[PDB]
Amino acid sequence: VLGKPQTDPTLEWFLSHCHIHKYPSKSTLIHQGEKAETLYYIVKGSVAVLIKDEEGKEMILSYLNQGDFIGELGLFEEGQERSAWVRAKTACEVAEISYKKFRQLIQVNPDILMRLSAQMARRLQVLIEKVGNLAFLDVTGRIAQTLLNLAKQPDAMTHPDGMQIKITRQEIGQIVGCSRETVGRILKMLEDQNLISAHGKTIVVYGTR
Repeated sequence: VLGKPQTDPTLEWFLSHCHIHKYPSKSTLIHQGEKAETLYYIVKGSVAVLIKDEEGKEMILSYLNQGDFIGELGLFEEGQERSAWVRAKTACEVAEISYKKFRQLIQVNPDILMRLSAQMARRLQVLIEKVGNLAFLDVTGRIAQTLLNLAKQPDAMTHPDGMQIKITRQEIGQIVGCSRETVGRILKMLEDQNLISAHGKTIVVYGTR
């Protein structure tokens, strides 16, 4: 989405108390059914917002970047059984502490909780908007629109060929509100010299849809 600072002063007052580190992608941080406990500030990288369906199916609906706030839907409600919220899409490092340490630094610095609740609230608006589109949203070309939307994310790295987006067919399946099946089949056809240069575990779009 861009336009978002990683070195936010309010974070720095959190970071003096927090452990900054994480993993080169792969590690789901709120999505399993595991004690959240610790709050995560994206100080580096880019992740993908995913909630569980009525059947419990993981589905991507939005993206987070360096400057966004993770851990909210683990500690605010005190779920402590990490339903879903976020998945490490690309190499990300996050600011980590138990929510007690956090609530202390919001009681001494009142702004921190407002930073958390504001940035997260905006995400609540985007998903409330997605749950009445994705429920009907057809796959034809709408996958390509999503793939162009990814070209505004820091997880997409530019090459002399196209935008090297570090995703997979599940992700795009869920953002378009389809399955891994419909979107998977089509992305296979695209890398079969039809449309854009898919690679299964990567997508390369040329910008031209």
